[PDB]
Amino acid sequence: SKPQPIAAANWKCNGSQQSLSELIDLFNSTSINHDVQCVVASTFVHLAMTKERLSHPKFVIAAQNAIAKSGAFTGEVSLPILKDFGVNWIVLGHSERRAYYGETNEIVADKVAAAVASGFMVIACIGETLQERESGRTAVVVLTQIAAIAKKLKKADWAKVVIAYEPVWAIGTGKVATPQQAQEAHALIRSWVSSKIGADVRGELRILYGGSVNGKNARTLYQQRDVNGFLVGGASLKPEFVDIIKATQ
Amino acid sequence: SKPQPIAAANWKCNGSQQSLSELIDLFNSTSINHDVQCVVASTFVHLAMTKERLSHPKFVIAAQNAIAKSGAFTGEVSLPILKDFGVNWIVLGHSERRAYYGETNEIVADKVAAAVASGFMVIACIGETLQERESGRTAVVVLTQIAAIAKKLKKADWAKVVIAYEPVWAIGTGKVATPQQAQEAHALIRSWVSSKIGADVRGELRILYGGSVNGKNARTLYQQRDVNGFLVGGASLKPEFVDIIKATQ
Repeated sequence: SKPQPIAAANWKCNGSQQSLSELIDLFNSTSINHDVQCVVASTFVHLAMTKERLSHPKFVIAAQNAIAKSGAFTGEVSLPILKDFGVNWIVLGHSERRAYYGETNEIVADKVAAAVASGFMVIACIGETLQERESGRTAVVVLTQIAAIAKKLKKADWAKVVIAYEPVWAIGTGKVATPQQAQEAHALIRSWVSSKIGADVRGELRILYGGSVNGKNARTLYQQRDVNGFLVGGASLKPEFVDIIKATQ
Repeated sequence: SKPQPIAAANWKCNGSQQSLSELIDLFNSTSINHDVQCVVASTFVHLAMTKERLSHPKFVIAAQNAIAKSGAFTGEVSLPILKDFGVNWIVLGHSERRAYYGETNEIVADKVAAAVASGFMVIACIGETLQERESGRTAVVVLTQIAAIAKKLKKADWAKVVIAYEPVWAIGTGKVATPQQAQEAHALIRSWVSSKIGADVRGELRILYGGSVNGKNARTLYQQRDVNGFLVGGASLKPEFVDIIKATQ
């Protein structure tokens, strides 16, 4: 029925050597019996630790970002670096970066294209803000976003890409997002891929939900056709992240 | 006289485990016999490796940037996350940050204020573009920048500040900045500290030169009354860096 689920933990701009250890021991000791890809996206600074600490065979490490070329860009970290370092997963185009870091669709397509081409598994993020949503621009918005990334990939390139649909509109505006709402957004994406690339890609594609996921609503979300996992913010710094993996079958 | 110099290595967004290892080794084995403070600004990802390896008593680790607080900033690293990790030195306001990352005078200033609170040791960056110099906007430009830093500072805080003047008008414009030219700009900044904060601070202040330096030209520059060391780009990856330290005369 569904492709391999992913359980993605987005640690953001948080952490501490002591706290992150604790969790790592917890994750490690978790028992997972089903086919699931677990991913821990940590700050660049903590990659080393998580890298040589995560014992769990169901878990890989991710970078929350990068640039495509090494060079003169003080403060930044590129793919070549990451690649040498031993990280083959990366999250790009997250709403937080889109919002405060200059990240345009044109910029996200380039990062993505760069990453894939250099070998990386990518969790390319997309989603519409409350503004776009209320003004009836959800379909124009997501299709544009996913169109832009597509414009750079070849059909074969899809094997390296995952999509995380973020309900920006419902991310800290005081709104809720129902599973029927998630589903529609996912369904859009699925559709477009199916229609513009091939049903063969579409059926293999993973579309993650990047909204507000906790231990309770994890399953009700997963229970929906086009929800192939999650990209978790808050509950990923917490033990309930384990519940989140369990909820993916 | 002059205060304690700083020979600082901004590796920017570059390196592999190998090369960094070798470089560091050379650094580890270099007998620096004078009073200088050597600094190593590596990428976030290499902070770990550098931390573990840099044995030299005269060397200190530094990060190329950060944001003030922790939280929802996908892809970003915060003053707390660095502190925890052991990093107490920071380069803030770098030219390439100002140009391609929308870090304004206010941003830079804020970060600066932040890091100083957190008990960091900051090397804050200022400089005019070629456009600006060309139109004789040097003084307005360089002073506006330093002024923005000062507004947020307490007289005491100055003890943690290190000023780095980057002749951006010289960087990759087919321009050569002469010791004479450097000194004028360093002398200007000193003028402003001395006026504004007090002669005592001015006299203690360490104003670095962040233009294109190397084994040859380093000598001459440091000779200038108001240049208290260097913020090196390219050669900070090479064995010339050694030479540059020793140009600290």
